[PDB]
Amino acid sequence: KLPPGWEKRMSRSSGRVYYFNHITNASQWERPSGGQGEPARVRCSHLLVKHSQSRRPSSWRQEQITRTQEEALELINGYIQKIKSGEEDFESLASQFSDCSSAKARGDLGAFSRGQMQKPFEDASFALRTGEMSGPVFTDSGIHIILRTE
Repeated sequence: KLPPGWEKRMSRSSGRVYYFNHITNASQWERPSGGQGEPARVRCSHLLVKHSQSRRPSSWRQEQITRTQEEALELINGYIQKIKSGEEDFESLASQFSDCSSAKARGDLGAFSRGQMQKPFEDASFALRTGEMSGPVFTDSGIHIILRTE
């Protein structure tokens, strides 16, 4: 019925229905749809929040990342909320706050194929449709939000 990764769910806090993608971790109120497989290549932008357990706990933003994984997740969740509200833009936030050097390109990683990025990042990227944003994506590098642009 629904596209790859998507399932209908209900919140435990409130008895309210939503849709959740267990590959991208995206959540949304809208039904995600009203032999195709996945694309062979995608182009994505991303915002990385590193933490003390990142493979390399440093970035252009601070030579020493000291925040906990839980604190990085709180930041990621806050950025997602600001983007969904319309108060901030994805690329703008990536340029200012991403811990990946890709911030210099406003978060653009360019086009890539499978086998080239860290596995959870790749899985989420190839499960997004064009224009869609992931939820928090956990990798050895830290926690990402991903926006598929092509």
